[PDB]
Amino acid sequence: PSPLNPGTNVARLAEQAPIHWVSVAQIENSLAGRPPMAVGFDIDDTVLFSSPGFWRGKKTFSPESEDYLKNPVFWEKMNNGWDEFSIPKEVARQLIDMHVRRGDAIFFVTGRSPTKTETVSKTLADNFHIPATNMNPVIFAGDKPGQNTKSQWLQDKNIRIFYGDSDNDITAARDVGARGIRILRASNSTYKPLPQAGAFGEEVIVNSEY
Amino acid sequence: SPLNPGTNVARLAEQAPIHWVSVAQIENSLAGRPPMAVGFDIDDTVLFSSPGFWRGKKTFSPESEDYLKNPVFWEKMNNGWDEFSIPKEVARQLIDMHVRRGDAIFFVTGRSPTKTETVSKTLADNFHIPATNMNPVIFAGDKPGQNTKSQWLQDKNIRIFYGDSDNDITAARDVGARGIRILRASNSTYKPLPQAGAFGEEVIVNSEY
Amino acid sequence: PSPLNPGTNVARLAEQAPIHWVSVAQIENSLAGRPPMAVGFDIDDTVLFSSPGFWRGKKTFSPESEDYLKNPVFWEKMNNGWDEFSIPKEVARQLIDMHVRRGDAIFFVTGRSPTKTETVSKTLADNFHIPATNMNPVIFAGDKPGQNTKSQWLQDKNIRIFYGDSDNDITAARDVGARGIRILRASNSTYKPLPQAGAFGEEVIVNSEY
Amino acid sequence: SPLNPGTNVARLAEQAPIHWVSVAQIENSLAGRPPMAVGFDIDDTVLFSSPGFWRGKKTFSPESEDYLKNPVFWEKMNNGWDEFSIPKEVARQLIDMHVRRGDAIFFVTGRSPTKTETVSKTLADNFHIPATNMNPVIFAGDKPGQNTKSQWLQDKNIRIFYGDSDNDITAARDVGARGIRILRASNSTYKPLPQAGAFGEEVIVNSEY
Ligand SMILES: Nc1ncnc2c1ncn2[C@@H]1O[C@@H](CO)[C@H](O)[C@@H]1O
Ligand SMILES: Nc1ncnc2c1ncn2[C@@H]1O[C@@H](CO)[C@H](O)[C@@H]1O
Ligand SMILES: Nc1ncnc2c1ncn2[C@@H]1O[C@@H](CO)[C@H](O)[C@@H]1O
Ligand SMILES: Nc1ncnc2c1ncn2[C@@H]1O[C@@H](CO)[C@H](O)[C@@H]1O
Ligand SMILES: [Mg+2]
Ligand SMILES: [Mg+2]
Ligand SMILES: [Mg+2]
Ligand SMILES: [Mg+2]
Repeated sequence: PSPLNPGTNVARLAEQAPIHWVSVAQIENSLAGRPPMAVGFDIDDTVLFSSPGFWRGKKTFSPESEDYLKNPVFWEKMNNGWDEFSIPKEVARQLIDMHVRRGDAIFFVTGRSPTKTETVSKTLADNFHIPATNMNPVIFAGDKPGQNTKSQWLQDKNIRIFYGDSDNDITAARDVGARGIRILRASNSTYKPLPQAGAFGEEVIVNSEY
Repeated sequence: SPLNPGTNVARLAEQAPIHWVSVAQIENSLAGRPPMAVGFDIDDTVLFSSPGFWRGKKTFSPESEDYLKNPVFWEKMNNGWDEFSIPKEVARQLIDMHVRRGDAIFFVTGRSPTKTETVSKTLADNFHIPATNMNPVIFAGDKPGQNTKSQWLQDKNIRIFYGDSDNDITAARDVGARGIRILRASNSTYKPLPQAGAFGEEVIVNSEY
Repeated sequence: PSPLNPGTNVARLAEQAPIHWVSVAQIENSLAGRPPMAVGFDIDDTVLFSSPGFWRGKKTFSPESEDYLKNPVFWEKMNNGWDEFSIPKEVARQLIDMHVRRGDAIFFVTGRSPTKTETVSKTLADNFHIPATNMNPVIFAGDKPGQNTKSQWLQDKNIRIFYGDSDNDITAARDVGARGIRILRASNSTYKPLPQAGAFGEEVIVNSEY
Repeated sequence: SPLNPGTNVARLAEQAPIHWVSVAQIENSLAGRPPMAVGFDIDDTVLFSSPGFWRGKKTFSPESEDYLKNPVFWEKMNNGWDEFSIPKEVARQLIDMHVRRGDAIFFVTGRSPTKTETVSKTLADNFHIPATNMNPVIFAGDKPGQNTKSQWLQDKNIRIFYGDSDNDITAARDVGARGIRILRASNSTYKPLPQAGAFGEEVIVNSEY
């Protein structure tokens, strides 16, 4: 593929996709005067670059397949310490700080498989300096027996804004009437392909890959 | 920081004056050249290793950068924490191309030497480096005020050296090798990011991942 | 099966099994003048009453079978923190203190299934106050791929005394010409039936059930 | 502490003057008697619960027994740490026998009350106590110079009370109930062990497990 010297032109150089880009400050401004409310965040590639653990999981539990994601031992390790090697995202630092400034209730809603113990809530509160009153234990959402879905949890907790990188984060928000705001998945994530951020006409946060 | 800073089309089209290259263009520039020794930095060149460096910082020096001079950290980093390091696609392509050429592959890292190391095995395994092309990782260390890599480039007759940092490129310059820059990922915990192209060197496109 | 009122007689009351009972002091006296040597301990029901974790494992993973002992999640949990609920044995405190007095090297050799990480070595060193120079990482012995057997390890480490509660601990010692010394398995252990301590003519430590 | 203390056959045959009984004997003594309320202590009576207490001591007060007055400990102990508690065989036999009689089964524990508790669920589950025979655990607490259980035994009209500690037996004595002692296991972390039989009460044989 690729010609050796493909070149370019200035129309291509300056070309922008029609996406509603926003900054943290602009989101904050859009909420000016609104009292404390509930908001939520996806975890993986939204607030934590957790590919280090998923990568190690792939290699360890299914080097020749994709079954690690349904492997209960993987989930034990991933939810009880491998996030010490996850890299918090600066965009999430700024968003979480902004929502703490607002006095908002902060929820983390994940599609990770649940384990009876998890240290992810502690990692999140500690790394993002989340006070107790704003912090809530991580919600493991899904379809399994005993679970409620992501959208059901958004309704139950009256979450008004949901931040995430995956198309299903945005559509979960859409489905319940919440404001879904997209964060860019880092290009060195092992979760591929990358989503088409902005493809629902949703806001996308600038520079949110790191 | 304005709330609404805006932009303009001069800024949108603006290019820094960088000699961008692709792996294919590098390979083309070597057509007909017989096998040679080539070298690679490790951290943010072939591995996204910030997971272990970040863990190390929190564990060994949460308030300082002392961890980087700490042998207890280096033992961890060099004997298993690279299981969390993520191979870069650019390095897969470069190493495949140079192996296909019959080149000798060397790794010259600023990491400090330890009593044992499993990094050489991690690299040969993950990048599918044939035993004949593979060489044990060279742990050159890092001392303020000196390029600790230059001598090793001389020792191994390395003709092209790939790296993300300024000292990788200037080590190449020092010995008259061809220094080629890889972009450090923006989610690296080694900040600030270097200015790729700062010495007029070639910089590989799309090399952050 | 028993009569409602079985009664007894004084021959039965005074009856003793022909067992070579020893105390920690007697063992120490038997080694007097001998320079530092390697000694080894089994873990379960020898130095730790670990039935709490094994019991939780059985209820959790196989209420109606022994499959929990092959369950990889059980072993992850049992070897990486469930021994916080294991009760150190007083006999092992006294034995380990005695071997540290002698300057002996101390080894723990276990047939627990191996996991990539384990916190058992730390729990043992911490609870039994074992100095660094005497302590050695727990050896997971068995016949899984890559492993060597208990007896092979006693030979490799030149272990001269091996303490344990199970028949296989004593015969491992006998097979390599080491001195195998029996600890009583507590009657509330979930590992049943209880072994016949003394069935090989070996020394059995008094009061060693706790 | 002689190296070689020795023994003699008077010592070998010596018996403490204890009214030992079996579950079968207790059952026989109740034959034909209508359903009644009976009660059990929990700790070292029906559950070997030292795993949670030992974990608590280490977590909350490694130097003292201050953790026993710590409501943060009680929350942990009463809402999941009994997953590590080992049901006693004597209690299986006694509870089965009393359920078979149609008796009401109460648990009166010295543990402190908490906001929530899953101990009742653990007991009904482990001992297969039918819903009709089960009653929610009574958390009587423990205060110096008080028998906190006596009034509960009277309140619930408990006619036989099983327990390992002196307060279990004297609580029965206080209200005219039949107090029956179970042996505390020698590997309990609650020491010293009680003198079973110290009030002339029945003591169940082989009841340490
Ligand atoms: N966090 C994750 N969640 C779901 N799938 C993942 C994750 N990380 C990696 N994978 C998947 O495994 C790989 C299989 O191609 C895909 O790239 C996909 O990313
Ligand atoms: N934050 C950091 N600072 C310095 N070096 C780091 C950092 N993270 C990873 N490294 C790696 O450790 C150093 C060893 O010299 C190399 O510079 C390499 O980039
Ligand atoms: N309850 C139990 N049943 C069977 N084995 C046990 C139990 N508790 C400890 N073990 C033993 O401990 C481990 C160490 O050999 C082995 O799996 C062995 O089974
Ligand atoms: N190891 C223990 N130490 C003290 N109390 C315990 C223990 N295990 C259970 N308990 C219960 O908790 C105490 C609360 O008063 C009672 O003494 C009761 O026995
Ligand atoms: Mg995500
Ligand atoms: Mg580098
Ligand atoms: Mg054993
Ligand atoms: Mg009790």
